[PDB]
This record gives sequence, structure tokens and C-alpha cells, in this order.
Amino acid sequence: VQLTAAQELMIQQLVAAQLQCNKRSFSDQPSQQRFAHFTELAIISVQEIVDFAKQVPGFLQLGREDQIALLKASTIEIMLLETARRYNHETECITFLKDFTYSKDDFHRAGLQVEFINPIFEFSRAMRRLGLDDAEYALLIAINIFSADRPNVQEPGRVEALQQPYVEALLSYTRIKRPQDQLRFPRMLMKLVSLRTLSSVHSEQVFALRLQDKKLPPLLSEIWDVSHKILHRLLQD
Amino acid sequence: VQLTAAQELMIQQLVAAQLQCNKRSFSDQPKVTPWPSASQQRFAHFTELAIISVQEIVDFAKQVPGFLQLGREDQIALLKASTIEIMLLETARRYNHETECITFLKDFTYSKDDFHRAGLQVEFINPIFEFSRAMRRLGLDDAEYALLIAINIFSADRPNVQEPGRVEALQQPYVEALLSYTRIKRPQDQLRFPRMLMKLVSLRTLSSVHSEQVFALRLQDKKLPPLLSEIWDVHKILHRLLQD
Ligand SMILES: CC(C)(C)OC(=O)N1CCc2ccc(N)cc2C1
Repeated sequence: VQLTAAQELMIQQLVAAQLQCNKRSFSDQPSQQRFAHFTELAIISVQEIVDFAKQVPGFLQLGREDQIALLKASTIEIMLLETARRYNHETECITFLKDFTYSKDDFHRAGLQVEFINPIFEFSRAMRRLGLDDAEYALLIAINIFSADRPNVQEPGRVEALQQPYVEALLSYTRIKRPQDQLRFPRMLMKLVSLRTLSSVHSEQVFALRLQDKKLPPLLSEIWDVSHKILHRLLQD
Repeated sequence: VQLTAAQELMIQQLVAAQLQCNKRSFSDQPKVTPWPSASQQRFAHFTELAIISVQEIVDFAKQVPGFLQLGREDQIALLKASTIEIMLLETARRYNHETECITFLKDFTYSKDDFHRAGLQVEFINPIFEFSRAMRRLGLDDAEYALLIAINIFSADRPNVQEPGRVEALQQPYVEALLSYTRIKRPQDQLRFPRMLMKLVSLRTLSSVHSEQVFALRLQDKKLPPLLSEIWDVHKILHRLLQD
């Protein structure tokens, strides 16, 4: 009924690894132009999610083709967790990376479709009612990565076994944070359900953008379009 | 610490209700369009089996406590989404790891090659058989399958749901009962309950892939029957099924 020393290190490692992501500010370094803006910010996020994944214990020990299969499916879902995490209820603006804030209007101009857009903002609202801290969001990401039900996964039994300790850690953590509220932990897990719906909704949105002459870049195409040369390079180096 | 009398009743009548489902056999009663243009015969055979299953799931859902309390349009919205997911929970239940054959209704047993021969794509078939194997690894008893079906029916996340908070009002008691049931049954294994809830995540992917399968079949000149088209294609009979 209290976090083990092993579980405390795991959470600390994941939280510190999460802090490396989304450090790039709007000052920092560097209709149709608005689409090319989002892709570039997405590419930075994808790159950061790949490096995050390697730091998660057990991910590098899996076979290459499984690593890709997990990242292919989970990356958009990890992005949606992050957009929810620093969603501003007062302004109704979604933050990307450190400091890039966009209201629902800005997405409309980029050529995105209300079917895609409003469910994201709804999801970011619904997560707020939970009142999740940074440790919980971190464990939930790790749980999301090690999903044995993804397409083309060769070793489901391994992926399931790699997920188990993270589920146990979140069970313990939530029981300590809210002893009275036994059902908060289920409610958290039922957001993994919503992320799938959003994941397929996103796939319908990427396709609809292609019809209006808005193709994805090389990296974003590898993981979201209908060999993964660039993704291999990032998992190698 | 232990179960309530109310919960013991709820679970009991849920399992007794799911017993009435899947009673129809290959030998019994009327006969289905038989299993062998040859591929069309196999497609038609599956649709007739599926129609029967839909009609039992509707019946089942109507005798769940609190379902008939919801508005007609909401009943239809939950059934339209959940029916395929309830059907895949039933395939996984009676999967045979010995023969690697999925069973529909009582004893309509089909292998992975039989689905392939009916024109079904690998992007649909592989996930289904994996799900059945993945469910076996958990090892759910009757009561657990019954509770997980009731939880699946009352998902407030569904398309075109008008009263989502009243749907989730009905779900919470089934989550509580499953939490306590697993706690009593296997006190030493706490990770089992979360894993069961997380299968609802798997059932959403299967549903979307199932929708993709339904679409690709149209290109083979294999169009769904009226009742199946209402729920899976892109609700006159389903309205009529909900009244009795
Ligand atoms: C191929 C077709 C779209 C007609 O049907 C199915 O997808 N299935 C698989 C699920 C299922 C479940 C129960 C029954 N009786 C039939 C089917 C056919």
C-alpha cells in the first residue's frame, strides 16, 4: 500500500524524460502556409516521442519491427495526451511544444474539419475533470506505448508483459493519491478507449487533407499515410 | 470487503440472460444458407448468422436493468456501436486454442482459412484471432464476460448520444461490481481488472477495422442485408426490434 523503491525510480525516470520534450519556445531558433506550420511542429514532437520511447526500460530490447509498430500507432495518441495536459480551459487554446498556442479557429483555417477538431477539444476538457498530475500522464504514456493490440505486432505476449509493471505502478499511485476514490483509476484507463476513436478520426482527417492537395512530409507520411527509412534512422542513432 | 446482495443479484441475472444467447445450432430448427459465387455463398451464410446474433443482443440489452429507461434514440446509438464489440467478445469467449477455430452461435465452427475463402481481408482476420488469443491469456469466467458486456453497452463515448451522463450513471455500478468480483475471486492478482477494462480499447480498433472490412466487401459485389446495413454501413428495423 505504498510505492516501492523500484516504482519510485521508474516514475522519476519517466517524469524527467517527459520534461525533455516540449522545451522549444516560439522565440528560440527558427491557409496553405498554416498547414506547413503544423507539420513542422508535429515533426519536432514525433522526433521527441521516439527519443522518449528509447529511454523507457524494455523498449530498445524489443525487435525493431515491433518498435515501429508501437510508435506508428501510439505517437498521435501521445500527442493528444500532451495537448490535453496543458489545455487552457479559460482561453480554449491548445499548446504545442513549449509556447505555440492555437484556438479551435486556427485549426479551421489550416483546413482541418470540425469532425476531427471538436473531439480533441472535448477530450482535453474531459481529461481536466480527472485532475491528472505529471506522474500519472507519464505512466499513461508508457502504458500507451506498450499496447499489444496494435497492428502488425509480432510479439504481443512480450509487449503485454512490458506493459504490466506500468499498470501496477499507476494502480498503486492512484490509490495513494485518492484512497477514497477507488474508481478514478478505471476512469483514467477508459481514456485510452477515447484515444483510439481519436486515432482513427485523425486517420480520416489526414486522408481528407490529401484530397485538398496537402500531402504530409516524409516522416509524418511514414507513420500516418495509407519500409520506414527515416524512422529506422532515429531508432538507430 | 465482500459482495453486496444487490450485486450478487445483478451478476446472476446478467449471466442467466447471456445463457439464452447462442442457443441456435447447426443441426437444430430452420437451416441457414448453407456453407460450401462460392465465396458469395460463404458471405451470405455469415450475414444470416450475424443477423440472428444482432437480434439476440437486442433482446439481451432490453432486459439489462436501466437500458429501457433511456430514450429510444439513445438505445439505438449504444446498440449501433456496441453490437459488433459484443459479438467479438463472444467469439473470443468460445475460441478454441486447440483447433484455432472461432465459433458463432452454438456450434458453427470456422477456421482462419474459411474467413479468407469468404473474401475477408487479412487486416480484419488477424486482429480477431489475436484478440481471441489475448482474451484467453486473461482467462475470464462467465460472470466477468457478462459484466464486461454490460460495461461495453453503457459507454457514454458513443456517436450521437444525447444523454451521456445518464448512460455513465448506468455504467458505474457494473464497473464497481466487476472491481469487487475480481477482488474476491483472485485477491492476489490486482492487475487483472485493469487489463479487462483495457480490452474495451482493443474492441474500438476492431470495430473501426470491421467498418473498413464492411466497406471493402462492397467492391466484391457483397452488400450487407437491411438490418446489418442499418448498424454497420455508411434505423427502421432496429426501431421495430426495440418494441415488443
Ligand atoms: C463478414 C460480415 C461483415 C458479414 O460479418 C462479420 O464481420 N462477421 C464476423 C463477426 C460475426 C459474429 C457473429 C456472427 N454470427 C457472424 C459474424 C460475421
